[PDB]
Amino acid sequence: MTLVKIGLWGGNGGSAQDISVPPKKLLGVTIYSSDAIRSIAFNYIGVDGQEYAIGPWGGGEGTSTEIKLGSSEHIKEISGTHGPVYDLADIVTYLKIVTSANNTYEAGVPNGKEFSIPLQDSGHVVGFFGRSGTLIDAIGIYVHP
Amino acid sequence: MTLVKIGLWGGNGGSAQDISVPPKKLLGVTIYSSDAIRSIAFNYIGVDGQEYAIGPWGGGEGTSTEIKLGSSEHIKEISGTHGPVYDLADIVTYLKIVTSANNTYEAGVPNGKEFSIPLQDSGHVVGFFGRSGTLIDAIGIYVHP
Ligand SMILES: OC[C@H]1O[C@H](O)[C@@H](O)[C@@H](O)[C@@H]1O
Ligand SMILES: OC[C@H]1O[C@H](O)[C@@H](O)[C@@H](O)[C@@H]1O
Repeated sequence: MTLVKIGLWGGNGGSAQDISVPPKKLLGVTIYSSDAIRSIAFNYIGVDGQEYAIGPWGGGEGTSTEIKLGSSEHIKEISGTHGPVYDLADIVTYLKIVTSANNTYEAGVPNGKEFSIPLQDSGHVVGFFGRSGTLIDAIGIYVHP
Repeated sequence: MTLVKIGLWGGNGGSAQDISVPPKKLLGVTIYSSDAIRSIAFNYIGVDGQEYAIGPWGGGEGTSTEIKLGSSEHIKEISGTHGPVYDLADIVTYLKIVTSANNTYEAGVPNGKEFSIPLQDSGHVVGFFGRSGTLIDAIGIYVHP
C-alpha cells in the first residue's frame, strides 16, 4: 500500500528522475556502466496492474548488466559507491544487486563513499529514482515491505 | 509484515539483539559513545499499544546522547560508519540521526565504511536490532512506511 522511499545517494548534478505510478512488482533492471554508472532502466508492473518501461536515465554506452526478476525472485540487497570520476565530483560509480536467488550483479568500479540496503523479512526493492545527465549522478530506491 | 527491516551494518562479534513486538511509535533513543558506539537503548509503543523499554544493548559508559521523539517528531535519516576501533575489527563507530524537526544528533567518531538511510515520503525509523557485546558490533533499523 505504501512503499518506502530511500535515498538518493550521489551528487547534485543532472536532473531529478522519478516514476509516477508506484511499482508493485519489479520485472527487470538494465544498467550500463564503465568507470561509472552510465544509465539505468527498469521494467515493472504498477499498482494499477499496467506494465511500465522506465528510462534509460543517463546517456548510457559502456557494458550492460541485465537483471531479470519476477514473482519469486526479488532484489533483497542493493549497495554501491558514489564519488569522483571523469572530472565530475560526485557520481554513482558502482552498484551491486543481490536477489533472493543468490544471483549477484555488479556494475561499475567501486570508488568513493559506500551505501548499502540489505533487506530482511519480506522487504524487496521494486523501483528506482535518482538524478541523471550523461551519467547516473545519484540513485535511490523504492522498497516494498 | 508491515515494517521494513534494514541492516545490520557492522561486524559479526557480540550476540544478536532484537525486539519481539513490532513498534508502532518510537518515543526515545539513548546512545552512549566514545571512539565507538558503546550502547543503545530505546523505548517505543508497540503495535499492541504497550510501552517497551529496550536495552541497553552493549556495555555503555562514555558520553550519552538522548533523543526524544513523538507523534510529530520522528527519525527521518540515520547514517553512520563501522570498522576497526580499539583492538576490534568491525564495530559501529559513529551514528548520525536527523529528525523531521531538523534536530541532529551525533555519537562516536566517523571511522570506516559509510552507511546511510535517508527516508522520504512518510517513512520513519521506529526501532532497532543489531549485535552487541561490550560495544555495538552492528546496528539495524525498523522502518515504518
Ligand atoms: O550526469 C553527469 C553530468 O552530465 C552532464 O554533464 C550534466 O547533466 C551534469 O549536470 C551531470 O552532472
Ligand atoms: O562488543 C565488542 C566485543 O565485546 C565483547 O568482548 C565480545 O562480545 C566480542 O565478541 C565483541 O565483538
